[PDB]
Amino acid sequence: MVKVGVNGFGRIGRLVTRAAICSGKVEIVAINDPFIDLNYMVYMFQYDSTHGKFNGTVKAENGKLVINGKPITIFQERDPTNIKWGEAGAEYVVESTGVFTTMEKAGAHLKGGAKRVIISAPSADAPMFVMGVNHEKYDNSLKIVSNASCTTNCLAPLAKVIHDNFGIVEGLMTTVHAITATQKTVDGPSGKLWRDGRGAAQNIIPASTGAAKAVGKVIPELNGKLTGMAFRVPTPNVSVVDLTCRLEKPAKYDDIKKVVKQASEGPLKGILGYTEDQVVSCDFNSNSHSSTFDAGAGIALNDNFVKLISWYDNEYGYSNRVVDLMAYMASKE
Amino acid sequence: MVKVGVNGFGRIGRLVTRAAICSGKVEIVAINDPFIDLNYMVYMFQYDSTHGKFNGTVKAENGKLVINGKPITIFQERDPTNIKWGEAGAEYVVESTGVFTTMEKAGAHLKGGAKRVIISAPSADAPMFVMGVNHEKYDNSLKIVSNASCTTNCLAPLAKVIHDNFGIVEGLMTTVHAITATQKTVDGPSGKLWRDGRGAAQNIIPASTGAAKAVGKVIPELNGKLTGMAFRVPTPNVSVVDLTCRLEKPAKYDDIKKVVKQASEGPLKGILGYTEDQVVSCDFNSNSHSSTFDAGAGIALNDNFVKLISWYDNEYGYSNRVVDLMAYMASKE
Amino acid sequence: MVKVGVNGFGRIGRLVTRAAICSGKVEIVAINDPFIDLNYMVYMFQYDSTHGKFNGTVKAENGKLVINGKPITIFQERDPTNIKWGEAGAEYVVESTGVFTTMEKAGAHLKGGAKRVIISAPSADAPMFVMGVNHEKYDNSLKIVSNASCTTNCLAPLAKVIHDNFGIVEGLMTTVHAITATQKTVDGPSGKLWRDGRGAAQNIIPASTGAAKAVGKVIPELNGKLTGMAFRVPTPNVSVVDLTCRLEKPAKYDDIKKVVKQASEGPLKGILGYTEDQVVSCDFNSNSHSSTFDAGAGIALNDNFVKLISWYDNEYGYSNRVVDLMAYMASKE
Amino acid sequence: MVKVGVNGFGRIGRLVTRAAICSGKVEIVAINDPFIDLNYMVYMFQYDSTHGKFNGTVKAENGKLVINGKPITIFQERDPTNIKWGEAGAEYVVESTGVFTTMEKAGAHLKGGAKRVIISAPSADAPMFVMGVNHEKYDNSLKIVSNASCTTNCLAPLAKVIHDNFGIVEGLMTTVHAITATQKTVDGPSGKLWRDGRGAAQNIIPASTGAAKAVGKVIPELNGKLTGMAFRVPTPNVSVVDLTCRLEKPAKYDDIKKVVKQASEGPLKGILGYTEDQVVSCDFNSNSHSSTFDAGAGIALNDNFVKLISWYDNEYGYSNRVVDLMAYMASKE
Ligand SMILES: NC(=O)c1ccc[n+]([C@@H]2O[C@H](COP(=O)([O-])OP(=O)(O)OC[C@H]3O[C@@H](n4cnc5c(N)ncnc54)[C@H](O)[C@@H]3O)[C@@H](O)[C@H]2O)c1
Ligand SMILES: NC(=O)c1ccc[n+]([C@@H]2O[C@H](COP(=O)([O-])OP(=O)(O)OC[C@H]3O[C@@H](n4cnc5c(N)ncnc54)[C@H](O)[C@@H]3O)[C@@H](O)[C@H]2O)c1
Ligand SMILES: NC(=O)c1ccc[n+]([C@@H]2O[C@H](COP(=O)([O-])OP(=O)(O)OC[C@H]3O[C@@H](n4cnc5c(N)ncnc54)[C@H](O)[C@@H]3O)[C@@H](O)[C@H]2O)c1
Ligand SMILES: NC(=O)c1ccc[n+]([C@@H]2O[C@H](COP(=O)([O-])OP(=O)(O)OC[C@H]3O[C@@H](n4cnc5c(N)ncnc54)[C@H](O)[C@@H]3O)[C@@H](O)[C@H]2O)c1
Repeated sequence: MVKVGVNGFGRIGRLVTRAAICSGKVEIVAINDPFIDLNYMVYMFQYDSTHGKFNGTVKAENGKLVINGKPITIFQERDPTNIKWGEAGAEYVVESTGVFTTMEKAGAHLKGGAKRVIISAPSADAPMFVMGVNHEKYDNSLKIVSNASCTTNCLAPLAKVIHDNFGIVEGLMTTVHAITATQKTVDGPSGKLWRDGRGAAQNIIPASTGAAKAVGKVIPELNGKLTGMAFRVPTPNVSVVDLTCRLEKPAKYDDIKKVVKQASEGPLKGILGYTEDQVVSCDFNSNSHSSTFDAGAGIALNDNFVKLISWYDNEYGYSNRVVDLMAYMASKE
Repeated sequence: MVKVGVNGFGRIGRLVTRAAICSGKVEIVAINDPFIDLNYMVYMFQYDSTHGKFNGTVKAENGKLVINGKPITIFQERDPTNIKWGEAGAEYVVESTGVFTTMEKAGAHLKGGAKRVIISAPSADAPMFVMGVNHEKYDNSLKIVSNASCTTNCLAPLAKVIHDNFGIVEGLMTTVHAITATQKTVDGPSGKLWRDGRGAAQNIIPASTGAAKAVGKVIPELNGKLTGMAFRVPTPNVSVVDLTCRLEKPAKYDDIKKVVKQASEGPLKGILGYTEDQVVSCDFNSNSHSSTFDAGAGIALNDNFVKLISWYDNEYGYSNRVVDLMAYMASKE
Repeated sequence: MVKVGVNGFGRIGRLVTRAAICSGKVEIVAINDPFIDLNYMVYMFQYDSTHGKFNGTVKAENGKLVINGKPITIFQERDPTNIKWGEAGAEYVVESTGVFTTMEKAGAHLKGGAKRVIISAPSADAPMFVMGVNHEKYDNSLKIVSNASCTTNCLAPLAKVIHDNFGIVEGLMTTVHAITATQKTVDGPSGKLWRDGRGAAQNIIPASTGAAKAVGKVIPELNGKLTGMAFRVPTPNVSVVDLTCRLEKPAKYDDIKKVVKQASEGPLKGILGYTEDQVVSCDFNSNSHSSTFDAGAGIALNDNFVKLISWYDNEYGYSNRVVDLMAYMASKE
Repeated sequence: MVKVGVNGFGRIGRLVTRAAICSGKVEIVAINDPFIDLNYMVYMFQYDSTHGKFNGTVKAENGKLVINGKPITIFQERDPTNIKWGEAGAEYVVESTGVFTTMEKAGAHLKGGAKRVIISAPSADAPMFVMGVNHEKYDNSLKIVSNASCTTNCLAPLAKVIHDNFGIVEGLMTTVHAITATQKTVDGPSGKLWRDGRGAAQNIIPASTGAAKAVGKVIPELNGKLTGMAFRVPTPNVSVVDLTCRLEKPAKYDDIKKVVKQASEGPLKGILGYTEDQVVSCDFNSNSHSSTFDAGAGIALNDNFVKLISWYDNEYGYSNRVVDLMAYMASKE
């Protein structure tokens, strides 16, 4: 059971902890967040507006955060170099602050005795992995890796299946995406991204994303064949992917449904989901899949030009794939 | 100006009333709504959560709705065949109830001596017109007419410019659409449309729309080449079109911007807009355009495959177009 | 194990069904709702935007809704006298349609062979009971009863503790309350409650409520000493009571906290809760208490004039009280 | 017109600017905000999610922000001691950052040449003024003043009228308050105000407020007779006070209505409003009154115990009062 420290006890940091506890695939032994002290951590982890009260016990005791009788070391460092992950026993580190996405910044945890670091975001230079799509290309020389973005984890498993069976000539993706922490309650300053500063609950907000091009990194055959953009809308969680693509081989929509469902029951089970029910976004709150294909929502213009819809819990789905990737990395040591 | 009766004093009926008064192109003289009495019509027309309090006077005076000194006859009839449009002097009738959208049902208004009917919705069998696209196909023999859907009025002006300049081989459309009256505040019964019954402000809700199909009706050359679907999101008003289309002729994104903005400054002024600002949805509330191209939000994959974004105030833009079509129909008499 | 039919498979009817199964205190055998056919009930019972996917199996089998392997008879009657509650073995009927709240109208269920009716709302003439306050005044001569309102089940337990210990001279209550099914997604017609027609997700909407007055009926010593009003605010669920009362005997706040906490762990356990944590409304979603005293949110002016705050899940708290009352009435036959 | 410099170009800062231009009572000549450069200021002033687009011109030219052709000097300083207000002609400074609310901190603008400072918020030690209530107590020796909070500006005009006619023995106040910039879009860190950290659009959030107590500063006869608390709710703007008070002299609700209405038509014109319509909060967006009595929402228990209800646009009503106070101060020089 690989021991894990979390840097950044935010949405992703706390839900990784819930998924680590829930699945037992990894063990959280240390947490670091300079803006959330140990008593505050008890509160932030126990109560959750989106995913509900934690089902379990959580207390502060002898300076450690004790969750289900298991004590966790709490640090309060702003500079990742000064965290002593080694003496806390943390071998792997989840880099879920949002501000250390480069190998040089993420490498700071290796000074502290961490063995490897998993950035919970896309990186400019760290190798990116998507469970079920290219994770087997991880090898032990990579001490710093990225689990990509939540959108790419929705789009790449779907894209994998469509391209393997039919061939994607080209594709454009829109993601209608839930609100996140970088947004603003009311019109306010947002530096380089003026749209993101506008009132979160008031607006549909266009945003730029590299998540679709990133699919070309996890699936090299799709390099230069996909891009896309995003709309942020006033919901607290759960997001949807809309992939308009042009297929090489003609495929009836029922054929797309059969290979996607088949893949959801086989090698991609737990990653790629399939449904034909009249779902809406709240039906995926706390759903641990990366991607759930929505058979009824999509629509074909003809056998070579289709629009495919897939849901994802950007918070809890992505957190479960951070856990899965660390479990798999542990298994290749 | 032609004298108009309004059947259904809902979102569209009251905003069509506002658009007439504001523009002065047509004159409301009569209104029918069996679920809203005269005093309640003073309240619902005066106050508006989305567009604000009406700027002007509105009162109940001796059985008439008096707006800025002008009296409007009020009817309370469930069956359109019993509305006495002639007596009130109403020559055209805007059918905006949502429940009389076929030729046979909307024709009931001619028994009451109205001369023409304009259905504020798509119709299965009435001729469909869109200002700036095919409205010069209207002729005086058509007594029952559809102004199509808000989404069709957004997409068809943009498609027209693109198809005229580069050729649309095929296109798939998504509209992120604000909430409407057919939705529910909490999970509740929704007849044949299960997703529509789910809590409106809690969910992204996939939905069908034939708006993209209906462009093939106002632009016959694109018949069979466009379809799409919708996402209902939790905002009060303003919607956005997301069109992914294949072009015949290679088009750089700068060339698309230029022909669209050229269209907006010329023959499609007031109908198709153009902006390069970092807009969000609220910036189009109470905007009277049919469609506003967002130059920074869209994205090209290559010279023949692009995604184009266009905003539309689904309430007030559409209502202005109903007015415009009636003024145009009037000028043809 | 009393057998129960549900009239009205809405918010309350489906959470009463859920609470019945989850608690085991009563057995649902019959459900009637002319607007939800059998396949639609599978869908509406299984997916819930507010409370999540039902944790168990639900399917349609041989004309029966089969929940956790137990089949339930489905009726589709609009007139209650045509429901054959007797043949389906329903002994008690939960009247949760919102449109049969008086004794003459709710008595229609006795024609079909039901032996008692529990109206899931206030009633003009049927006797009202609140669990933990006055439920022991129920006796076997009463075949039509009302379980009052959600707000009354929150207010009455707190008001009982405060009054039994310090005497309430007079009190005024505001409840800040979540969206309910009678509200509209956008400004639309609302019969005689005009403010209720305005866009639910955009507005704070003042509203009348007889809940505070009704406490005088379940606590007769408080007759004519309490009234109040409501604000409907854009949340899907969970409401809060804000009670401002004059006391007879001087009471410092910490003494009010002490006796309320003591009540919450004694005879009002499971009905009246108590907390000192920094809670907000989502921390009570799917909470089964009638009323949770919020220690840190209240405030006193002096020892005789205080502002008391209590949270309640207006959907799930109330539905459990319906189930609890029917188990109590069954035990007394 | 006194020349005014604005420190903090946020909700209040920008809307004070709008109000100043719309009313012509003071002139804006300088703005300081180190987190919004010139070109971004053009965008943030031009577009407003809550209040609509600026009706007028705004552009950047020669390093100045030019609004309706008049040039405004732009500083980018984090320490108010370094702002050269005097050189830019700014004689009064609106301190609207939220981080310099004491006299020792707000006095920092005096070293730059400003003559007086108006803190846009409550202050621990600066004299507070509420227009229409105690503004005549201002005199020219006062160089650092406070315009109190939005809520105090709503409560004090009403309290004044009620107290001058009937005598307030004691009162308790709840404000149902819209979201502000200090809150979070999702559950995040919030110092020692833990509840303020929870998802703003997801929750009813109880919060402390000094507003009712502050009424005792602007109306000394009521010192120590008022307190209360707050509920933050998911609306972008407009708030409501709920004052529960005991009266000394008996007052039937009609008498309360009558004196509030005559105050709103006389001395408190433009500050205290009166309405009997079925209003909801959106009906007060961009309303410039401090406080609008809602006659139909309130309720009396008896002739000495009553609950009074008053709306306020916390953004624009407060902003207009900052302009009114500065104009009144300028008339006194
Ligand atoms: N849907 C999502 O929320 C989502 C999904 C996928 C990926 N991500 C990404 O994961 C990362 C975390 O995202 P999040 O949503 O949890 O944001 P968040 O704001 O909720 O959490 C960020 C945390 O970083 C903490 N932190 C710890 N050390 C810090 C330090 N030295 N400096 C600054 N902050 C420090 C902060 O206190 C804060 O709690 C981001 O890169 C994000 O883009 C987010
Ligand atoms: N809201 C939009 O964005 C939009 C845009 C374009 C087109 N439309 C279409 O316009 C039509 C009306 O839409 P809406 O949003 O205004 O719905 P709405 O519910 O707001 O208005 C419907 C009105 O019709 C009244 N009504 C019901 N039955 C009636 C009857 N027999 N006779 C007369 N009046 C009756 C209702 O009381 C109500 O006031 C629909 O077909 C809609 O699809 C809507
Ligand atoms: N939602 C709450 O928080 C809450 C709390 C306490 C009490 N109540 C009361 O419970 C009752 C139901 O409330 P709700 O929120 O579930 O409303 P709802 O609209 O969600 O459900 C009402 C159900 O009744 C069905 N129905 C309508 N007419 C019917 C008829 N003749 N016969 C059988 N079924 C019919 C409807 O299809 C609908 O499903 C109301 O009186 C309400 O005041 C509601
Ligand atoms: N928002 C309301 O409803 C309301 C109403 C009445 C009073 N107030 C009070 O007015 C003040 C402004 O609050 P707000 O939320 O509307 O504004 P805000 O949070 O939207 O912006 C405040 C501005 O201060 C800027 N700023 C300028 N100089 C600064 C400096 N040295 N350091 C830090 N920031 C600087 C920041 O960029 C920011 O834009 C607060 O004290 C508030 O309590 C607010």
